[PDB]
Amino acid sequence: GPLSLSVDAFKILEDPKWEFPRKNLVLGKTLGEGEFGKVVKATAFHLKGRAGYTTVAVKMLKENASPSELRDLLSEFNVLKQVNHPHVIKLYGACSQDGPLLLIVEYAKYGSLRGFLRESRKVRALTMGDLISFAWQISQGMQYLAEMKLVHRDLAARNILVAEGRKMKISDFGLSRDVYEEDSYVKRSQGRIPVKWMAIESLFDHIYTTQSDVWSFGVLLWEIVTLGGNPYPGIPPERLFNLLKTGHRMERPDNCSEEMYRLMLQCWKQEPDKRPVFADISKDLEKMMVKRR
Amino acid sequence: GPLSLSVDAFKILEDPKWEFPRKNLVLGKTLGEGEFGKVVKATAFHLKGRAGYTTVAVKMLKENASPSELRDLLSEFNVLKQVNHPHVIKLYGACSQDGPLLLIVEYAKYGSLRGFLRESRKVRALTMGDLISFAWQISQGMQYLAEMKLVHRDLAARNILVAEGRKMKISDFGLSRDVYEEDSYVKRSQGRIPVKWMAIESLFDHIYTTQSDVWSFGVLLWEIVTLGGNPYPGIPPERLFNLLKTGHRMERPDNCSEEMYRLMLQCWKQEPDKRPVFADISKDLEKMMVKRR
Ligand SMILES: Nc1ncnc2c1ncn2[C@@H]1O[C@H](CO)[C@@H](O)[C@H]1O
Ligand SMILES: Nc1ncnc2c1ncn2[C@@H]1O[C@H](CO)[C@@H](O)[C@H]1O
Repeated sequence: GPLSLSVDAFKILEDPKWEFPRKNLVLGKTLGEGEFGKVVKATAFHLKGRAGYTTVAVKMLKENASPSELRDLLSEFNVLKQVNHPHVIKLYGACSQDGPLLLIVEYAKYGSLRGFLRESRKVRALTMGDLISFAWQISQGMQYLAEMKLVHRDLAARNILVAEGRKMKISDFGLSRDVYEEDSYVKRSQGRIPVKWMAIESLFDHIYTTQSDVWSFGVLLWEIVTLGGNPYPGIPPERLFNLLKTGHRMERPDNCSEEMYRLMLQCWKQEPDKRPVFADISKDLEKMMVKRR
Repeated sequence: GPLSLSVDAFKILEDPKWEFPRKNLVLGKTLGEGEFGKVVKATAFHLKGRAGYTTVAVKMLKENASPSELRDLLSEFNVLKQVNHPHVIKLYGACSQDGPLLLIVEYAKYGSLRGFLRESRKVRALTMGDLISFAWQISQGMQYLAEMKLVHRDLAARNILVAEGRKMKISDFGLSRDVYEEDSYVKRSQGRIPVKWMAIESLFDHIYTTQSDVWSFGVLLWEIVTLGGNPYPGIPPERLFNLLKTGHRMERPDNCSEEMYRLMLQCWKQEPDKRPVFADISKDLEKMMVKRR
């Protein structure tokens, strides 16, 4: 089927640009379980011309992996090899021969944005300026992907990494799709994306575009302002069908300006063409930044 | 889409036979995460005519549930309401109004078969007679499902429960499908079943029938004889495409008779029509049982 064709090609085709000697990689502790497997911390000897050891993260499958998870790991490789942006996590290499498939990616010293924020306090002291900075960085990375006609489909604070210098890195591309041809991606079966982050047309009609990524960015903006809060708090996920279709949205959270909340609401308009594009969002966030000084 | 139609019907249609008052249910500790959500231990007051409290298990979604997981919870309800067999876990009720969707099911005091076996020793002392008994009980439950034209699709020791009296209960029906019409179920997208338990035609061609459940039962038979061992040990899941197609199978494990291993191999024939049916499997297991006395 499609996956056996992909697996075989991946193993057969050995892009020297990407293949890395397993004997030069040492795996350490588990950093998490992501969308399709586990991520561990690792170190890589003489990676990409760099002398000595480089600390990296490695994405791999678990023993009980399903075909869906394997597909997602290959999808993530296929996308990450094509993109390069200061706010998108970097692919360094892969191991595809003589052992389990491993992706070698940039290590983000602070982990996920949601973890980073939940460990902080609003005044780790983070100001509203810091939060707006985080959001803007993410919007920049998404402008780039959107220009590349890539839809991420799972934008959420758990899928943003926080690197050296508190720099945002969009990550977890296993579910991301190319929409160059048709400007949308449609999935006939049910999504494997949490209900509370999907745009209304994704949830009901299974349609994904850069405008549904904008809806998810609105939910991410709410996670940022609440320092890692849980969206639609106390609302069971299955109630989101009725809640969204009858025009309800999350309320303005505590320490959130009127301007920032209006931006979330515009991201959550029912009609996708009425939502901002990422270029608009970055502009809104820049303006809030300079107004605050 | 299909899921919003299902959700709405489930909430709207209130089969009095199944609906249970939330105020009569008390939830306790988490027993696990299953295929689509979490299972907790609970107690239910005046359940199904029974005086007083009854200990039960409750299946529910997590806050981050995807549409796939919600679909699977509804699928499980739809199937469990139709089946009744001493080796299939029982549905007692559901809560579908004024709060999160909850399925109320029979509590199995010993948990999963895989956990039960890994806590045991071969001589908890379990004899080969006990192990064969477990396998037979499971085969009986699968004969019944197969006669009902239901394919389970995720038969594995983690999805068998061990009740009072060490009685097997097949469980986790979220992925199970009706094949009354066509005698197969085909899934166009990738499966969410661990690669190491799927039949070769399920893995490559996405075809599921009662004969692919027979293949998975062979892997379950291997888990039983190894007291909870991990299938294809040390073999990455993505290598199973090449391994199975070139005709390789698991080796005979340590404390396993020649007859029992031949039964596993017959379950794993490449051609589904050459595998035994569950009625044959039960007969093989009964004969091994009486031969041992
Ligand atoms: N590249 C990475 N660098 C650091 N931690 C990571 C990386 N990718 C994933 N993680 C961690 O693994 C978890 C699962 O995605 C994340 O929440 C984060 O904690
Ligand atoms: N009906 C049940 N009774 C008892 N434990 C259960 C039940 N369903 C699931 N579990 C537990 O939850 C885990 C997840 O399925 C199982 O491994 C088992 O430990």
